[PDB]
Order: sequence, then C-alpha cells, then structure tokens
Amino acid sequence: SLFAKLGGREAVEAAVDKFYNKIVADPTVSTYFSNTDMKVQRSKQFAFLAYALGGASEWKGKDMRTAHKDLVPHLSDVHFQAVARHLSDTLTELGVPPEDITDAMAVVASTRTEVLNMPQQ
Ligand code: HEM
Ligand SMILES: [C-]#N
Ligand SMILES: [Xe]
Ligand SMILES: [Xe]
Ligand SMILES: [Xe]
Ligand SMILES: [Xe]
Repeated sequence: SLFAKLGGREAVEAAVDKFYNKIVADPTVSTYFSNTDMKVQRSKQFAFLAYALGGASEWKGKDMRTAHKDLVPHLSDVHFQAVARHLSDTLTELGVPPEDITDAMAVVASTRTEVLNMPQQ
C-alpha cells in the first residue's frame, strides 16, 4: 500500500507533524486552526491519512464534508491548494520519491469535492 511504501507509521507521523508546522505558519490557513488542538489534529490527520493511504481499514472520524463545510470563511481552492502544496513540500523534504509524492497527492486530491463542500455534480 501507499502507506507502507511511504515508510509506514513512522514516516507518516513525521509527515503529519512537519506538515502542521507549516500550516500554523501560513496566514492563508493558520487562522482556521486558531481554536484547534494541534496535537489532537495531528492525531486525527494521521488516522485519516493512514486509512486514505491504505494503512488502516477504517476511518471513524467525521466525513470530510462534515468536517470542513461549516468553516469560515468558506473553503475555496486557494486554501485547498495551500494545504496540498504544504503536504507536497513536506514529503519532498522527508525524502520521498517523486513518484510516491504523485500518488499521495492524488489521494489528497480525491478528497477535494467533499472537503470543499462542493456540488457533486
Ligand atoms: C486538503 C485535504 C484535507 C484533508 C485530507 C483534511 C483532513 C482533515 C481531518 C482528518 C480532519 C479531522 C476531522 C474530524 O474531526 O474527524 C479535518 C478537520 C479540520 N480541517 Fe481539514 N483536511 C483537508 C483540508 C483542509 C483545509 C484546506 C483546511 C483550511 C484551510 C482545513 C482545516 C480544518 C479544520 C479547521 C478542521 C477542524 C479542526 C478542529 O476540529 O478544531 N482542512 N481535516
Ligand atoms: C487540515 N486538517
Ligand atoms: Xe511520508
Ligand atoms: Xe502522508
Ligand atoms: Xe501530511
Ligand atoms: Xe492533508
């Protein structure tokens, strides 16, 4: 699985950690997390990514749409692209093969419609 390919528990823990260090340092998105526990958020993101990356069989948290839909200001592609870029940058700095970054980005991108509370067409 992508999860195992990336390096497993340890790699993903490092990615999520370094990823969120960028999140709070970016005024484009940091404000959304002002009232958030960033350690709990680290926990949740790992659990979801692990599932999304094929490392876990279940995701028990909130569905992406429910999770972000009521955030203000309404999430657009400016925030989604920032988050994507931050993860890409994260993995690149963690020494991940570019082809692996391609697959992980694809998994993250596949959550666009729900995360952005957009019409399913
Ligand atoms: C791009 C793909 C994204 C993924 C895969 C993702 C993943 C997650 C996950 C797993 C949660 C936990 C939900 C729960 O409570 O079970 C969450 C919540 C949250 N997300 Fe995201 N997210 C994404 C995009 C974004 C973006 C673009 C923003 C804003 C710029 C954002 C801000 C937040 C906030 C503020 C929460 C709730 C924090 C809290 O409960 O205090 N997310 N997201
Ligand atoms: C972003 N969680
Ligand atoms: Xe990773
Ligand atoms: Xe990741
Ligand atoms: Xe990440
Ligand atoms: Xe993410």
